[PDB]
Amino acid sequence: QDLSEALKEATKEVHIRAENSEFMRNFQKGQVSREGFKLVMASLYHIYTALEEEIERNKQNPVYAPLYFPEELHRRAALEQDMAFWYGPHWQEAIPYTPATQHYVKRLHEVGGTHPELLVAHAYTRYLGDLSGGQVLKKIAQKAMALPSSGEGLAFFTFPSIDNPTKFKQLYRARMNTLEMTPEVKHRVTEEAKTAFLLNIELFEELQALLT
Ligand code: HEM
Repeated sequence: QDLSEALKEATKEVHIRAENSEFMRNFQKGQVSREGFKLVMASLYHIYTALEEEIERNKQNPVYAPLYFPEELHRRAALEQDMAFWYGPHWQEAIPYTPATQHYVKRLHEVGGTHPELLVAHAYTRYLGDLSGGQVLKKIAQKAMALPSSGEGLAFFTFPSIDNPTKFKQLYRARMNTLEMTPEVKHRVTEEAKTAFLLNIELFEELQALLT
């Protein structure tokens, strides 16, 4: 069984749970506000910054190298533009760094620095979602908050270096399936992917509480 398929099957359950968190449920209904949107995007800024810092650290490591697509996938630059859009010229000192976000970042660094063979679980969880359902969330946000089709404020959800997300996704999956795999690695990667989903749900639960 290919890793790409093992991951999808192993996280399809927790994915349903994540979609139904209070925050994401409200979001889907289009009840997402500027204050709430800012909290999640600021948090993603920190998360992707940590994720990509670890990706760079392990770019030449075989347990991750085949998935090294900075130009097409990396989000930090886009999130920096979004931060300037939502928080202003001095966003760096204005954006929040919540406990749940810190917790996520902590695990990302543990994985990247100590268990790099599991980094793929975290890139899969975030990037493949962005390339698929993330496009749906993008439309919802635009409609809800009157964001321009030109893209301002939603750079995170825009991949200008990729013609077709569905095509790249298939490529990314194929490359994921070239990683040297053993029962040991496959089992732990799928487990870490479930943990990654949980970290996201915990972030969403925290943000909703901060909002209510
Ligand atoms: C309520 C918000 C969400 C919606 C509406 C949503 C919806 C979707 C949709 C429509 C797909 C494509 C289904 C398919 O190809 O069969 C997808 C895939 C995916 N989503 Fe989400 N999603 C949401 C939340 C999340 C969250 C919170 C994560 C974890 C950070 C996530 C990660 C993924 C991943 C990793 C995939 C790719 C699965 C695969 O093809 O292997 N999604 N999502």
